[PDB]
This record gives sequence, structure tokens and C-alpha cells, in this order.
Amino acid sequence: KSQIPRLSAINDLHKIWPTVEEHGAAIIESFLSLDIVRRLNEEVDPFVKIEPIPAAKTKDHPNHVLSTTTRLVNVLAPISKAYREDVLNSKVLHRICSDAFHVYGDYWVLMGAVMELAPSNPAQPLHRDMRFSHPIVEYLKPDAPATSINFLVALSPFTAENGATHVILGSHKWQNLSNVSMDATVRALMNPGDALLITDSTIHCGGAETTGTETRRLLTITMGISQLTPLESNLAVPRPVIESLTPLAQRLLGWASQRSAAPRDIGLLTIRGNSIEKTMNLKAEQPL
Ligand SMILES: CN1C(=O)c2ccccc2NC(=O)[C@@]12O[C@H]2c1ccccc1
Ligand SMILES: O=C(O)CCC(=O)C(=O)O
Ligand SMILES: [Fe+3]
Repeated sequence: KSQIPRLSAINDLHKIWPTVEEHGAAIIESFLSLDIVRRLNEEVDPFVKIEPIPAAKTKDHPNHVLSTTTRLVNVLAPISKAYREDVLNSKVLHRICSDAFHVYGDYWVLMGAVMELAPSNPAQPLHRDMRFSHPIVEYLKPDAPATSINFLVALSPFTAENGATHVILGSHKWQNLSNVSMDATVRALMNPGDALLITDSTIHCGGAETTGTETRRLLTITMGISQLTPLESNLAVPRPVIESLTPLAQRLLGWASQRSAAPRDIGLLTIRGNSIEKTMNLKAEQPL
């Protein structure tokens, strides 16, 4: 069984996207420092606790796919400083994304979410991402460059026993799905702050939590070309929060215009030839 390639965020930076493009998965060791992990966890903790089941009856966009033992919290910018400052500005994240998406243009956050799995959470079925949100992706030519990638960052230990993610290496290029089986998977064993990076075509699943004891938590960052609509909205984020971010983080959250890679690109989310941020006179890097 070939295992998932493991790479250093600092020392092997230029190899990360090529490794994923080839094998469909890679593990980025120390993607986030333990201190960032700590702060993020502390900041999102109470929002995770009050989050109801994915399909809650009070929701008008219930998630019917995720297990009732899963809690998912997105739109993290208003609730986490570590997320909106450190994570959205990660140099490692942006080098990988610009490596990946140069053919298309700008990229942004399709979804940044904290997912927590209760003890005895069952394994997910093997799947590709984006199929419950972007049916357009299924109509792309089989060899089109990936239009989104997913960083699954461990916020607690990933072990075989506690349900570490399964991936099928090379499955991002599969056209024929008859060999799909758990027998074809390897695991993503990870320390907190390590990240599993996959594309939108990589076949993977969350694993079964078999201890009955441990609570596994992750930060999933789906980065995608700016030509695709995010799964989440930042439209309700307070203006003072948005104006405390970097221009780059503002763009990632849909608070800036966007560009394609067409040589004579006419742009996305523009206003009569001017950007959102020029039109609104949007401040940046202003501490609250
Ligand atoms: C239901 N959905 C998610 O909610 C989700 C969660 C985090 C990040 C992305 C994301 N989008 C997905 O496409 C999908 O995970 C796919 C899935 C398929 C089968 C079982 C469980 C999940
Ligand atoms: O739980 C995991 O490790 C993977 C979660 C996942 O793949 C999803 O919800 O789409
Ligand atoms: Fe998934």
C-alpha cells in the first residue's frame, strides 16, 4: 500500500501542489502552528457546542447528508481572530492555491468550517466533494484542472482508531468507479495542525470513530476559483470586522472584486468598471 505523501510546509513548499496534482492527496506537516490551533479551538468552542444537528428543523438550508453526530460551523471570520488573521493570510495556503489555480484566475474561500465528530461517529461513504452544491463540476471535462481543493486541517489528533480520513490515492483521475472500495484506501494520520490536502475529484471519507471516547475536530478550508459561488456567505459579517482584515482576506471572503486569468479579463463582481473596494471606499487593516 503506498501511503499518503508527507511534506514539510516550510522545506517542501514548492512540492506540495505538484504532489497533490499527481497523487490526489498530500499531508502538509505543521500547516498551522500549535498556537494557532489552540486559539482557533478556543474561539470556536462555544459555537460548536450550541450548533444543532446538520438537519435541524430550525434551519431553512438543512444539511441532510452529514451524520447526526457531526457538528459543522462555517462563516468563521466573525467568531475567530485566529481564522480571519492567521489562517486567511497563510503564506503556505496562498502559495499552494496560486500554484493550483493559476490557469483560471483568482481564488477564494468556498467554505471555511470547523467540523466536530462525536464519539462513535460512523465513517462517511466514499465520496467526491462539491456534488451537493455545484453540479456544474460534474460537467467539466475529465481532465480540466481542479476548480477547488480542500485543506482538512487536524484540530485534534487523527488516528486510525478515532476515524482519521480515508483517501484513495490517484482516484482524482478515475473516470471508471468500479474499483471504489474501502480496500483501496489509506489513512491520514495527523497531529494537530497537520493538514490533508485533496482536490474536488479525490475520493475520500471520514473514518469510523471506534473508541467511543474521543472527539475528533478538524478545520476544512475549501478553496476554489473565484468563478464558482461559495457555499457560505460573509454578507452579514459586521463591517468593522471586514475592515480589520487584510485586502487579501477581504477578497477571499467576497468583500472585493475578483479577476480571471483571461489575457483581457473584464473581471468579476465589478461595478461599472470599478471594484467593490474602490466603490465602497472599503478600509483594510483597521483594528477593531
Ligand atoms: C455534504 N458535504 C458537506 O457537508 C461538506 C462538509 C465539509 C466540507 C465540504 C462538504 N461538501 C461536500 O460535498 C459534502 O461532503 C460531501 C459528503 C458526501 C457524503 C457524506 C458526507 C459528506
Ligand atoms: O471527517 C473527515 O475526516 C472528512 C470529512 C469530509 O470529508 C466531509 O464532510 O466532506
Ligand atoms: Fe468530503
